[PDB]
Amino acid sequence: MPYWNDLDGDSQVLNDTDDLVPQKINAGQDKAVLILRGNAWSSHDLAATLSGSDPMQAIGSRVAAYWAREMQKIVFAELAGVFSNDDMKDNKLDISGTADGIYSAETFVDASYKLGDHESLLTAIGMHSATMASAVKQDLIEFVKDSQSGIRFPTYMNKRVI
Amino acid sequence: AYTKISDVIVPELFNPYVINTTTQLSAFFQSGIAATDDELNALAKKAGGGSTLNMPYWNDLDGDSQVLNDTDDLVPQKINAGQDKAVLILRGNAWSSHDLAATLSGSDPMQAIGSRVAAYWAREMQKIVFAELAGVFSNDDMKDNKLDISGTADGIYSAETFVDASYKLGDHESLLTAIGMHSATMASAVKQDLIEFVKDSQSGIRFPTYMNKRVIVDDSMPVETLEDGTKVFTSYLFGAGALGYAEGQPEVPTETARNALGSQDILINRKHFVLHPRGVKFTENAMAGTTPTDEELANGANWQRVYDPKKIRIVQFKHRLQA
Amino acid sequence: AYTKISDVIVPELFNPYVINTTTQLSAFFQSGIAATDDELNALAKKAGGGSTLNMPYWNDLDGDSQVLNDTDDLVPQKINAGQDKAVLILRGNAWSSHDLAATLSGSDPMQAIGSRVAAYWAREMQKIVFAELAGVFSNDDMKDNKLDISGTADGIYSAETFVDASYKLGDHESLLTAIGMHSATMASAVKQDLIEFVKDSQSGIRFPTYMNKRVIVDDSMPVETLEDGTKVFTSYLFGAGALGYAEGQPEVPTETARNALGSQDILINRKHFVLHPRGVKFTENAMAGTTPTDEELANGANWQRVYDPKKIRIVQFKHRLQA
Repeated sequence: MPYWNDLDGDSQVLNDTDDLVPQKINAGQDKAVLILRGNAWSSHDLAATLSGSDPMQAIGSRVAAYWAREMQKIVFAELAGVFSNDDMKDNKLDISGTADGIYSAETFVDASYKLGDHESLLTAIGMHSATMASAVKQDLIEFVKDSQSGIRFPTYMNKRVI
Repeated sequence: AYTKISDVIVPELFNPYVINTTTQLSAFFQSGIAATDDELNALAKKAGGGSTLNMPYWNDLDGDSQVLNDTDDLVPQKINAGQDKAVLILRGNAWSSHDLAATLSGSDPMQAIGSRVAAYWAREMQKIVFAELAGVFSNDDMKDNKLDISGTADGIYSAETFVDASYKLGDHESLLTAIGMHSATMASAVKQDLIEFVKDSQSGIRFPTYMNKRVIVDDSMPVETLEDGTKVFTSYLFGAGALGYAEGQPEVPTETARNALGSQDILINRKHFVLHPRGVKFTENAMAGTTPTDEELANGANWQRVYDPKKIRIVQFKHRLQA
Repeated sequence: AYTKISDVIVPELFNPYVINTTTQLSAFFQSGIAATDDELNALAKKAGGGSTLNMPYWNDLDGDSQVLNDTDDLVPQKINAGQDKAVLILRGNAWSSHDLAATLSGSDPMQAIGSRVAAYWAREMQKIVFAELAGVFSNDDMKDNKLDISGTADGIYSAETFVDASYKLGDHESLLTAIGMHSATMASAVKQDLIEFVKDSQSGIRFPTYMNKRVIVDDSMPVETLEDGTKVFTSYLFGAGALGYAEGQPEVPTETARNALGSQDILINRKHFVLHPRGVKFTENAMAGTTPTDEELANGANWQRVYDPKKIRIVQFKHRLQA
């Protein structure tokens, strides 16, 4: 992968009676892997002419939307791979299990600030329906109807929600 | 590889660009100075190199009136004189890269590596001055009028103690502007108070505000620890207008050179600058050197101030973080 | 002092000349192929490198023949499984001079310095080879069926035992091309058999020949000794046709620098290549690095392979010299 950055290990005092030395740069050690998939499906035949229509057309015009749910099907699995079983990522997961805390108004703040200096590097919030129900009972989720015309892209705190 | 403005090293067309972008991008700013007194110029540029000068001042006449009464006479009175100092510091570092990587990512030379190094020093000052206050202004009886703490496990940092600290300058108010803030605090702030997102730049969003102030999110802060997991934070508050600095010039601001027997090529920067609060005077005691000063021993001990009380202007309060 | 296509370093007109002259001069050749796959070019020339990409094997034969008929299917041409890897190596050196003028550097700097380089830098190639090839058979079981001995107290190395080795290539006989050797053997040869200096080109000179083959001679081959003061020789036999190699290039194949306080100037070459048997995959086990490896480590251990028996193609036999 083509990674880049600059900063390292600073700084140093300029004086005679010394030499500076350099400091090494993190290289492109980021690594990924190609994946490939596919499948196929047949028809019947005499069933086609005997049924009063053609299965081949309907199936063939439904092929496109099939691959979406595949793509999602990979991605969810994979992220669920990164964060599991690794103490090396642990700073990015926050477990409220053990039966207290509801997701309102606080633990949300914990999430959005768990990146200490950098805030507002986040935009959209993934959500399950029943949750945002429990939100709209209590929470302030506010409806900005802006795109003309659409209803509606909800928002919590300078974010988007999906 | 390419035109290689730095790798074929055009020293012009480059160094001014880097310095200026370094100035604007980093903030702070402002808050602190832009274009301090030429005093720091005469300290920075050649000729008459450092280390630092000493500049004097005349405090104002003062005293009671006298009973004006005949069959007696008056007696005259006098003026005094006083001292002030600054310091001068030098910095530099290298870069170990292989031109393969540097212009690998870099490619088009102009914006890339320049923008980077700019962003670099931008953080460097933010480290150095913020370290400069650290020990000094906190350790003395001499500033204590500017330090109050709610610490020792009753205090909340909200909505009151903030005010009182902000009035620790009794007569002089509304000269204060920026609030230095470590993250976890302002987390506790958004958790409670009204801290109000204000959009100035049209259209851009936005610098946060508390009360007619500009809060500043800053990564590197002091922090300490006691036993029992209890924590203590600092979070300076000044927005004084200002500190001061002037850039000055070295010789050879940009140098490009390579090594035959191994395979490398490296960069260097090595800039001068002069920065110090005015503010307390600087002295020389029980330190190594010289010059420049240091980092550690450029903080740990031994500063001495004379004005005193007002127009410093900085105040600190160590507070515990909200439950 | 001179035209100095190297000292004022014109990168054109030189490096290609070097590489070509290198290919013509040193041999082998053949034996080993020239111009291997360019996937190796992807190995040296970016991208795709890293640890060494795999080379396919190619021939038309499947089970010839099959019965032309009716009422019977033919069944297709199938590719048996396989996989392999390799190494990729990076070498170079420097050279010294002095300012007291050992010069000249005649009317042809090009061919002079270029060829005088080509000699050396071509010559190390075969040393790297035999060094490496000493590793497969060193002590390993999985090649055992490709080693043979008539040795231990009776063998003459003439006219028969060689025919045994000629069986040892499993499927393919009369694919032999070249014969590894050490001198004392071919001395005994000159005493016995018809080994015949044969002018190849008319008139161009010339390869010593056993039977329509090009014999190769070098002083470094394994020579060990039992008790009873008698000697054992190795003398590999391959003539596979072939091994393979391809180049790629670093950046700056030619560089010129000087020293200041001392009085000197220096040259360097540093080119890379990929060469090995195919043959065995190359794995990292108990082997330092990385990468490339070594001479020693290129000996010690850790070569494991998949074919098995055929298209190797190399055979060794240890035997007593004529007595």
